[PDB]
Amino acid sequence: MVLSEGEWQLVLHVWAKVEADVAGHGQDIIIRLFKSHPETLEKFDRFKHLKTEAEMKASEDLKKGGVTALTALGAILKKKGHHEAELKPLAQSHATKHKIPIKYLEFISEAIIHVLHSRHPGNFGADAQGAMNKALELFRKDIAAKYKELGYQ
Ligand code: HEM
Repeated sequence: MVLSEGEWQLVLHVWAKVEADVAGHGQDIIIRLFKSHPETLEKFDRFKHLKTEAEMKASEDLKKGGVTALTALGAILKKKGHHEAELKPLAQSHATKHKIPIKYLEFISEAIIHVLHSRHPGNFGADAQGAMNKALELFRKDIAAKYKELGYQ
């Protein structure tokens, strides 16, 4: 699969709004992930004790981790598919150190789409959401191929 430039521009135009406040978007996305799929919280040894959304919102560590994760995703998206170099360390850590199944990358993709749909109707109409889904699908397809090369799943 290959995105068109027009599709990449829809992706980047909503990402530009994420970047007004990546920390707040990261909190919403990670909290949505943990609420929709609580099993995913068990993968975060630093956070797995948190019991409520209030505790999650107050966690400086969770906020910082959301900034780190979304910034890495943003760098991937800005490569517009030419992301081999960026996927290498991310695939290795997520396959081998953190043990994140592809299914959980699907869950976080769903959380990203949900939060962008809620926060950014001006830049996340149907065409823009379709483009973001395509970009995240490409990300997951390429990282899954790397997982397999690395010996995981
Ligand atoms: C868009 C998808 C994702 C991106 C771009 C991303 C990015 C990152 C980055 C950059 C780091 C720090 C460097 C590293 O260890 O690789 C990290 C750490 C981590 N990620 Fe992800 N991640 C994603 C999805 C997930 C998911 C779905 C989970 C679990 C369900 C997860 C679990 C973790 C954990 C446990 C750490 C270590 C956190 C810590 O040290 O406290 N990641 N991630």
